[PDB]
Amino acid sequence: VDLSKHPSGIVPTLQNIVSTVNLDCKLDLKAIALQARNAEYNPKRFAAVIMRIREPKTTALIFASGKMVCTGAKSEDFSKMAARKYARIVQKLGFPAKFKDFKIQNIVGSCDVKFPIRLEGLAYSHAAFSSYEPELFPGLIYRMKVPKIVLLIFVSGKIVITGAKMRDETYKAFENIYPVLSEFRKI
DNA sequence: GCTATAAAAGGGCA
DNA sequence: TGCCCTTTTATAGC
Repeated sequence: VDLSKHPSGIVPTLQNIVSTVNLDCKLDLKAIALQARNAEYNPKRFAAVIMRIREPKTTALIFASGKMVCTGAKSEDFSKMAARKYARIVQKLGFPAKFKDFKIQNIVGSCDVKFPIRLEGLAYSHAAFSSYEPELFPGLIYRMKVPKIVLLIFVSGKIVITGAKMRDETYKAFENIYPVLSEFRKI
């Protein structure tokens, strides 16, 4: 790992990317669910057609408005690439599908500092950013202000970082928290 | 399973 | 007017 960009020497692994794009045309969801083999639509439950492709492994939520949500990709590039594949399927189904305003909405990453954490102590010292009700959920919820990112910290040293729109925010949030986890290493 | 977290889309309903 | 709901993903205890 480049110790210069990642001083901790640990790089969070990207696990999930959520993006949206505007197909810029109205869609007939019922016609889409009928023609598209790997597409499901239950309006009474959710007003979108749920469609999936194997590569990049992702799930799309396609709306009558032409707007679309892409989930599951492991990278921003994989997410765009997946979103484009769905736009072409929709095009080939007979709709004038474009690719307007593609935007990465959320990036989810995770890593392991490989040492256990004293969550109770970190929670106490960082109370204005922490939420820890172990009887509820075993992880401490750390709502970082700069960058405005949320981290789920576990006793095992495993960390989830979410809410970023740029991978650098994910990286910086982790670099910020790293000395704090060290400060609260369970001995 | 399911507790929790972020985020987007849009229909239903209080 | 505005929350829930659906989907995804890591994490870990119920």
